Amino acid sequence: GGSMSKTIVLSVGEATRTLTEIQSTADRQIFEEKVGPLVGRLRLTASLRQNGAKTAYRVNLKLDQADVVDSGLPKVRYTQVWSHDVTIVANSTEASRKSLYDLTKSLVATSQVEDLVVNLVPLGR
Amino acid sequence: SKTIVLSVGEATRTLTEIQSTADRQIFEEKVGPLVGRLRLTASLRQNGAKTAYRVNLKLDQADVVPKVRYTQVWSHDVTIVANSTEASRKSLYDLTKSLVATSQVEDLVVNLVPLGR
Repeated sequence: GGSMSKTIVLSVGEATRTLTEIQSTADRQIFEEKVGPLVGRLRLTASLRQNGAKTAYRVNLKLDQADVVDSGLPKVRYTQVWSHDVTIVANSTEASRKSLYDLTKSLVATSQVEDLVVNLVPLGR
Repeated sequence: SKTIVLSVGEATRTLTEIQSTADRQIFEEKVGPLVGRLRLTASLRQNGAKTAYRVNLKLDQADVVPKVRYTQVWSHDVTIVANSTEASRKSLYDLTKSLVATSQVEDLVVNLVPLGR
């Protein structure tokens, strides 16, 4: 009984990738895509902690994408990472937090950021 | 005078390159009060072993009241393996774009609600 395991669903068009919570502790959450062998599953680690002064919060998200050798028993060849570090001020307005979010969503969505990550092309056109 | 343009609905936010060195650039929204203009800082470095690239992007958003009362920051640290496939880098990108776009990530940043439903 009780709640099912928590998920977050990523959409790429009609396609979806579901990441399921596998750990929730004082220090962090870990979500994994429960598809394929265990080695090399897509991982998202998340934490939310107040700073020492209790004037801000720090959100950390770490997306770990392992690459697995095609043949033989599963082994990680390499791992690539995209992590986020978000500083949210405790006396901030909702509109300011929503703006930071909206602008970051837009930034990440740009073809420029895509070309930076995929082709190492510097920003600016 | 190179730019990157961010769209939030029908609002357009144009960031203009104001500084650029060997592997670090600063873009600024050249509008509004001189103080606390939206800023994006980007850099690219190789790791010590020359086996990966590190991309950093830092969006700094000041809240101005002549005086910045506070600054909120959303930084990205991307580790790109030198001998990776294009498909793997594209996937890392596509998964991250989708992740940031989720209502869950909005609720985390705006409302401090942890991920997972």
